[PDB]
Amino acid sequence: FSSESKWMTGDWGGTRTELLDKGYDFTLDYVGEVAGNLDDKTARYSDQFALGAHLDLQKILGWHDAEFKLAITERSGRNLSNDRFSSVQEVWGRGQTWRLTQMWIKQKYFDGALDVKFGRFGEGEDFNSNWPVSQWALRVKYNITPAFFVQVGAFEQTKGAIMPMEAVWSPKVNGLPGEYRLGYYYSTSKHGWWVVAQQQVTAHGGDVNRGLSLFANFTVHDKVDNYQQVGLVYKGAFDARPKDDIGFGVARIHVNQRTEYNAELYYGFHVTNWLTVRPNLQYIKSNALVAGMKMQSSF
Repeated sequence: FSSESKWMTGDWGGTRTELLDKGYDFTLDYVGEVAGNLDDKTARYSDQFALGAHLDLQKILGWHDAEFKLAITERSGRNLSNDRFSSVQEVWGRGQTWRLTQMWIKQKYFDGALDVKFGRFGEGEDFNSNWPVSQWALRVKYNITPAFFVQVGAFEQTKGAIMPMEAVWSPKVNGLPGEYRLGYYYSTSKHGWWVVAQQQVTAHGGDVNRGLSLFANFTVHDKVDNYQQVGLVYKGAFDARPKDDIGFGVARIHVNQRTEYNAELYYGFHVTNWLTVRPNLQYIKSNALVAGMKMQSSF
């Protein structure tokens, strides 16, 4: 359990750094979660692992400029709730899930400019910023500038495919990192679109990796659904914990007619380059107050 690597389980005596050399990159990423509310009491947890193999096909197979990627995720979680003229109903539940999340070949052609990705993966993996994975899927990405690109795609659900397109601009506005996304999609009729903006507005004199950043996201799904999210995050307020962040955000979610409002405040401990612990509090309404903690370690 080192402390400055991306790697909880170290480098295995150097046979991981050697494996990376021969072109193999193994990953295990864990996301744990506790949450309860503060007459109805409720408590939930969920552990999740994401096993992943990422092979450099040029260093392995001779396949020039090609990558292969295999990913399997397991999730398990127990939950509980306790409801209270005169009625009591307590409900317990456990659950475990295994799924094949990624299996695909990627190949950069035109010396970087072109990026063809084929296999099994979801739209969530390349567009926007449980929750679907297409049996076959294709994504072509055109790197116009180093800070700007367009990409287009086709995804599973036999009588239709989902075709998304998206422009992604990553400008430096006043030498601070920002990221913009305009996106459309349609079926073959389902369709929709989305816009995303995130920007670093302050750089804590002048550590570019410390400061204020704000983001808004809007997404639309007809068949009509809305999702809206707005927020700010400061990374490294106090100089004592220069890699921690504080975040606040509000989220309107709409289905038309059923709306829900979601407000969240969170502190993010950067325990180390492989550990993060993020305790959080959130208020949800349509109405309950929720305390939670997440943690993410990468083995």
